[PDB]
Amino acid sequence: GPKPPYSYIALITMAIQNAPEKKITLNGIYQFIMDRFPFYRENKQGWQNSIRHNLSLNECFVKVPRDDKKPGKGSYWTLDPDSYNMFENGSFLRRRR
DNA sequence: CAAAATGTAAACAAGA
DNA sequence: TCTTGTTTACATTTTG
Ligand SMILES: [Mg+2]
Repeated sequence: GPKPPYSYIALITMAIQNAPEKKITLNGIYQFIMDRFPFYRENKQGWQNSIRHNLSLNECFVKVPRDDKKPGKGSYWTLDPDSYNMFENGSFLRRRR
């Protein structure tokens, strides 16, 4: 199908906010996106590289260490408290300020 | 308009 | 070899 209107910053924010403890692994972001929007089930090589790119580049996505090496691999990704509500509505179509 | 934000691709590295 | 994470580069879009 066609690509949804949501940006990569918006997609990552959805996954973090959806997590019960508001922290999510990189693979959990993949599964959240693909489960929510079937378009990203195809051609995983491209948009996942963009996902990683946005996690490191943007200050809003801060990586924090993990408890033990049991749940998956890598570290948890969380939202910088300043940019938690960086989107206006909760429809995630554009940022505020 | 200029600058910032964003999308996309890719070189690169540490580690299991 | 694969996964994760960082970084530079460039074109297009959005914002101020
Ligand atoms: Mg970051």
